[PDB]
Amino acid sequence: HMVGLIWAQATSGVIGRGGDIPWRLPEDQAHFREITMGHTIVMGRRTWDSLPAKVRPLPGRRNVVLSRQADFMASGAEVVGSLEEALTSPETWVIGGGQVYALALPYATRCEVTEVDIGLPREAGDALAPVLDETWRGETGEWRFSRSGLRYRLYSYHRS
Ligand SMILES: NC(=O)C1=CN([C@@H]2O[C@H](COP(=O)(O)OP(=O)(O)OC[C@H]3O[C@@H](n4cnc5c(N)ncnc54)[C@H](OP(=O)(O)O)[C@@H]3O)[C@@H](O)[C@H]2O)C=CC1
Repeated sequence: HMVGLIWAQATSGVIGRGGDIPWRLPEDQAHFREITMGHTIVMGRRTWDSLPAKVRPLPGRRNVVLSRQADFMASGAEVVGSLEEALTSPETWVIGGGQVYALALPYATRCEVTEVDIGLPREAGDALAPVLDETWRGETGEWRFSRSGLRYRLYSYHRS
């Protein structure tokens, strides 16, 4: 069972605020599909709730939602009460949010990280990216320009 994490962060490490992602990067959707299509995607229940009803579940992937709530209904997803329960297919991508990235990092051998060149200083209640330690290796891709007006770039990090 391989596990990867995929996220986008501002240079501050902020990934979420007010139940949403505080930028848009339409051009990076193809990369997100490329990585995740045909695989299991795992997300925390706050990330599931952040997806509009019309976009969820994400098509072409097995959607799994992590919650402690016995009852919890996430229609079009399988709800599980632990991360280890999700991790049963050959390839699983954790697609957010902050709590779940922190839970899943020990299990991961890939992180696909888009860095957005925005000064987005941290504020109370923000969701933050996990911190990568020295075990991680990988390169910094070249800058790309979004029509949203922001530069962004892709880190493909991996470890054994
Ligand atoms: N790339 C990006 O920039 C991304 C940003 N985001 C953003 O991240 C934010 C959401 O992140 P965050 O608030 O950290 O929430 P999460 O999406 O990580 O969801 C947290 C919920 O997951 C469940 N959960 C957490 N830990 C466990 C556990 N150990 N066992 C079982 N269930 C667990 C809980 O559900 P419950 O309360 O039901 O028990 C918890 O409340 C939003 O702003 C979202 O837009 C999301 C995805 C990508």
